[PDB]
Amino acid sequence: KTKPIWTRNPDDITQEEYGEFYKSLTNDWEDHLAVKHFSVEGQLEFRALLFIPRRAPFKNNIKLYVRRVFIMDSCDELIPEYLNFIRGVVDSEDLPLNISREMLQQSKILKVIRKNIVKKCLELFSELAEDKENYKKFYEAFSKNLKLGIHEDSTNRRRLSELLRYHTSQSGDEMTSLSEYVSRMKETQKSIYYITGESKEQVANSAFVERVRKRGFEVVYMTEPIDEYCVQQLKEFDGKSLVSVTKEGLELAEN
Repeated sequence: KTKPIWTRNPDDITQEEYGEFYKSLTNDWEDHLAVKHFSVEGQLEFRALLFIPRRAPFKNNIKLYVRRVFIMDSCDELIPEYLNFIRGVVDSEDLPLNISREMLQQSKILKVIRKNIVKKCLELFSELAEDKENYKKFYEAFSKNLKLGIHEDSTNRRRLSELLRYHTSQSGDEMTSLSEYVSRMKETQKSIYYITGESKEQVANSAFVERVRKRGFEVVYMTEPIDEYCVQQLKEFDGKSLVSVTKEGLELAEN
């Protein structure tokens, strides 16, 4: 207590102490969905305590500390926009206070901080995915954000695409991954078929889904507004092109 929670060793911090700090950090009434606490050491030293909330609030999201002194809530350079739902604190032992007339140095340090935060967020999302029930709660609130991230983050494009989940003609009430779709693909199958621009009612009423389903191809059901934007940026998954079932120039032959 005398020492700030983010400086303590994760192993002897309880979930409830995390939750309480999360609740004062963010002013909400529910504890966090999930938490990731880490340090980077060696030639640069900082600690970061990061939280995924349970809701989409639906910008001023990571508090920056230098040597345990709060500086600002609006250090933009710390995290990409698609992860603006992440709440937390970062405490850097190396940044200035700040009028040491050195600015190249800050940018570089803030770059390394940012890459680590991104790395660690994706790490958490992957571990969340090992646990279906809570991954469902995360995905339901922030799936849109992973999708915006395919545009914004070239480097992590592939991993964000693995975290995506969809209803399909095969999966029924449960969701499935693009990687799961790929394993169910026919030997000769070349493309990942989907339909966007349609609510649950409109997709199930579509003749275009039926024409493709008829031939035995799995069809991905993308029924969120952002889905057309997402597929337009992803283009492919594991070398397999994404193809709209509503395209007139569709060719379905196995021959």
